Amino acid sequence: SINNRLALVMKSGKYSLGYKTVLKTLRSSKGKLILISNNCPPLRKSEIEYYAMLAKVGVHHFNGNNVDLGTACGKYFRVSCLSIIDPGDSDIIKSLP
RNA sequence: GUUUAACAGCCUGCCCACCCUGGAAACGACUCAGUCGGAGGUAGGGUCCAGCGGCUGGAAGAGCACCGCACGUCGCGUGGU
Ligand SMILES: [K+]
Ligand SMILES: [Mg+2]
Repeated sequence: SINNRLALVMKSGKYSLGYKTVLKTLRSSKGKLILISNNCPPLRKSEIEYYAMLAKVGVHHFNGNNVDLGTACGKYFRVSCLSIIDPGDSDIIKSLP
């Protein structure tokens, strides 16, 4: 399940939550996978997709809104998008492709 | 009774709004009340907006108060604080 893998990444991996940090990781090429929620504004989603295409980074469309993504990440706030800098014990980067 | 107009310049910069750095749970900030924050808070530094705000020019030469000299019939006279 995507949620279980995300929880495993949260408890054992490196990540950044938020649009600005996601763009920073994409610019720095440190991010390896970008997750975008349905709630994400269309323009922001398009910009993130363009950045990921430029950086050759996979993009996954989370099956939920920002509230659901934040809940899956274990946080009490909304998460519009997140970047997986390093999956510790998970294999999302390997399973998704 | 012990005053300072329009207008010109400089300064200031309410409550908001906005920008840059950064990335937050042991959640924090915060109002009389609320509310705000990974759609980026707290924090640090800035931009802008109001003013019937400040200083200067206008403008002390004016106005007001007080104290005097003089013509003493007609100087709307003359001086000081
Ligand atoms: K006027
Ligand atoms: Mg005088």
